[PDB]
Amino acid sequence: VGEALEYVNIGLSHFLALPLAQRISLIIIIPFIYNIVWQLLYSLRKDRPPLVFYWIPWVGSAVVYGMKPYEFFEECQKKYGDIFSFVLLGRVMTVYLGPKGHEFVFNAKLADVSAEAAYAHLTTPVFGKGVIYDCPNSRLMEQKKFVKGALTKEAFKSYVPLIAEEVYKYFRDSKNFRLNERTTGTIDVMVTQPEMTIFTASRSLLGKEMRAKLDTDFAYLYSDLDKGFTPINFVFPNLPLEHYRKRDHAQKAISGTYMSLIKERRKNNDIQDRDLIDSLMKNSTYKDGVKMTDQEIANLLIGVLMGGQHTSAATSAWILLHLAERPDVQQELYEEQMRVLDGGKKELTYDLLQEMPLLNQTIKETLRMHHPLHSLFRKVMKDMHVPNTSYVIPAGYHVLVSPGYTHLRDEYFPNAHQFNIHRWNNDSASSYSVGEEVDYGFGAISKGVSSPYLPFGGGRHRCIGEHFAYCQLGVLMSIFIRTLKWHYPEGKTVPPPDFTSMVTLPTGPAKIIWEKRNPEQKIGGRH
Ligand SMILES: CC[C@@H]([C@H](C)O)n1ncn(-c2ccc(N3CCN(c4ccc(OC[C@@H]5CO[C@@](Cn6cncn6)(c6ccc(F)cc6F)C5)cc4)CC3)cc2)c1=O
Ligand code: HEM
Ligand SMILES: CCCCCCCCCCCCO[C@@H]1O[C@H](CO)[C@@H](O[C@H]2O[C@H](CO)[C@@H](O)[C@H](O)[C@H]2O)[C@H](O)[C@H]1O
Repeated sequence: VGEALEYVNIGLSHFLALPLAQRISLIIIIPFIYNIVWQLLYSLRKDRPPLVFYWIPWVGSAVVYGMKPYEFFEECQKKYGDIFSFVLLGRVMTVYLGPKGHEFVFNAKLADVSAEAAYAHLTTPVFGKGVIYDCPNSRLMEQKKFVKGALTKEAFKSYVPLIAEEVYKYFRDSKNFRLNERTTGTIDVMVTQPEMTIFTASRSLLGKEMRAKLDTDFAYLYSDLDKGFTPINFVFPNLPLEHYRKRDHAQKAISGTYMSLIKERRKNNDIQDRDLIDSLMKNSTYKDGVKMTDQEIANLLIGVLMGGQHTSAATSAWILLHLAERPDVQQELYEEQMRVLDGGKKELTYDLLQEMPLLNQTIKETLRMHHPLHSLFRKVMKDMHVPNTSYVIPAGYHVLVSPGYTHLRDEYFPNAHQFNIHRWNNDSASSYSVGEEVDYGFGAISKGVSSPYLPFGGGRHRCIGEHFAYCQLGVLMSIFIRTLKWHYPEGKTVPPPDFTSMVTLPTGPAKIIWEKRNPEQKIGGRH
């Protein structure tokens, strides 16, 4: 026995004396073996969801999850049911699929899970300090209340002619169109739609000055910041490379530009109700009396604009891509436009937009088939018991909810991979609570989150951009439809999504051919 412990020490001594070829080998062999041995032992636990088996330690199932997460989820669901875990670049992700998973994650108690712990490294290096996920949840709650204050029906009534003007200016001036000189052409929708999205969102949310900045070489800083918004930040939020230096420079340069305008407005008492900058200047005091700083206001503007940027641009790209092979839908949308707008002799308004159910259904169905965020995360902060099961999700795990997966299940949407706006006949609203409501600090929202359709999430982290997105996408598509027909180049079809980008944007290049419905039509104004 004691003789055995001497040979332990002797063996530790011969271990250290191995050739570095074998020391390195054992430094790879041993973690690999322990990994398999640990999973086998882990698979015995009754109080843990099944864990997806994986060969490479730390890396885990990262590759297949990034490649095709919904296909990854469907196979895991067939072997294990609706709750299962997998490891992901160092973390254990516990997936809860379906409406009860929406309920488990979106309505989790604030003490149990943390969104800022999952997201802060993704967003803080892009947006700046102090806001969104670089702050306590109750600060986020009031930030959402401040922003929502500029997102009112009356705000939407004035945004509509502004967004319309921007769309027409883009048809007139952009290289991709020039409708006054060309009656047909080919565009890449991942080129045109990010540009149309930033032009229209700038003009309406940021205001006339910040929109004017985009006609200068200042627009290059927006490109730099936009490039810093990448899921690489989940792993490498700060690397001493040039990518990160352009991003950081841009955040300072852009937030400096907003602080410049904010300070000029306050210095001149020029604070109105024009844009979200005005609104946050008048309404950014937290409930404990602390005011947001001009730096925090500008970082919140960056965040709101940048999140809205990627979700909205991806969605209008998909709308265009689904309609390019559906000339029947384009025709039906065109007729609705002629009826609602008296043949075009009525100007588009926010209220008339609400009388365009097929247009809004087309947005709604695109968001069904293309949730821009396939996976939403929380870090588990206290152990969580999974109701009706033996499972306990321990602190340090992550929970993963995926309403976009349920969007594509035939159980809840018959023929789920068919694009059919008519599945929403009589139900064209962007969403609506099926019953009771609750207020986390930014307005009463649906208490239950068991709806199989959840493009905007639910609970305390629920989107507040839904009506701005519909207003923006609504004006934009109304004008596209009334102005152009479009179709695919020959043999091309809807592309598959890129599930490794920030949003589930289409795999490019994704080109459509447009044509003027009225070749002789000319867009006025000066260029
Ligand atoms: C390593 C080998 C490699 C090979 C090649 O496979 N590989 N292997 C694996 N993968 C891989 C695997 C998975 C992924 N990602 C999964 C995670 N996704 C993701 C994206 C965004 C997320 O957003 C978090 C918040 C929520 O709200 C937002 C956004 N927002 C809401 N409304 C408007 N904006 C928000 C809110 C408020 C604001 F004010 C602002 C905001 F922005 C931000 C959360 C999750 C990205 C894709 C990527 C790659 C690989 O590439
Ligand atoms: C197609 C358009 C959009 C979709 C599908 C969408 C989706 C979502 C989802 C699913 C969440 C919840 C994330 C989570 O629970 O982890 C969210 C949150 C949020 N979104 Fe959007 N969004 C869209 C557009 C916008 C726009 C246009 C804005 C701003 C103008 C915006 C601002 C926000 C904010 C401020 C939050 C709250 C983040 C939090 O509380 O953690 N979104 N959105
Ligand atoms: C006897 C018949 C007489 C008929 C009288 C008719 C009165 C009509 C009154 C219209 C009310 C709209 O008036 C005003 O609209 C603006 C929108 O630009 C709103 O402004 C709102 O959106 C803007 C733009 O994001 C934000 O900067 C602002 O913080 C927000 O509150 C005002 O909060 C609202 O007060």
